Amino acid sequence: APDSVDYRKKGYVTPVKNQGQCGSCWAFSSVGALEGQLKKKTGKLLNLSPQNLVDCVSENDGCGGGYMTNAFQYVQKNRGIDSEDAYPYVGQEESCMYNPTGKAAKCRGYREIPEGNEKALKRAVARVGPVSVAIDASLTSFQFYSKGVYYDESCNSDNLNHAVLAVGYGIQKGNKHWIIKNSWGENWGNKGYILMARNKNNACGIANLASFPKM
Ligand SMILES: *C(#N)N1[C][C][C]([N]C(=O)[C]([C][C]([C])[C])[N]C(=O)O[C]C2=[C][C]=[C][C]=[C]2)[C]1
Repeated sequence: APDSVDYRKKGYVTPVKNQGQCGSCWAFSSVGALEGQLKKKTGKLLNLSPQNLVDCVSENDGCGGGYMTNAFQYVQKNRGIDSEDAYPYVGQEESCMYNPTGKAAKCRGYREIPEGNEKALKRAVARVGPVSVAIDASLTSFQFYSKGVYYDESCNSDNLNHAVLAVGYGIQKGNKHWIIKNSWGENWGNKGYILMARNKNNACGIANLASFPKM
């Protein structure tokens, strides 16, 4: 496992999206993980449809919340997920309108990273690619994050409330971190991204609910 990995330098990541007010972070976190695998496998980078998950994965609660796991299982059993292009994001739950012609990627199920193991999350990010993770993003400091490695000791690893994508990891001036792609738009944090503390005893529980799609 390399000291630092950034899948943005390998074209595994599409642009930062904006989930709006809809609590569909789990949808963007899943799509992001899929996009990474789609590029790694087929060689092409495509924008997948989070709206498709929000509307079709009835195992989740749409704009209310959901799990990346059900998201992945759905894509699998449904035999595909549409492209963002064929299934535009609207920001609110609507009736499932999946269209097989607009099918952009498939999935053979998912894998889960050992609960709370950042070292295992690290190796997974290097071996597989961008991974879907759940964090505690309920803090004022998290919302007004601008630069540097994020570390708020009020974060609670037992308080997971947001799903994001780990496109890599590394170190900035000795401070180990996780390169995290958010879905609050380009104006949030550092152009939609935030460097979250790595190896600081599972800060914000970034490894308590980590998973990635098999493809
Ligand atoms: C995003 N956006 N946010 C909005 C709500 C918050 N909650 C969830 O999505 C969590 C999982 C995260 C911690 C990653 N899970 C959830 O609330 O699912 C509700 C559910 C799903 C399926 C059956 C019963 C309940 C993430």
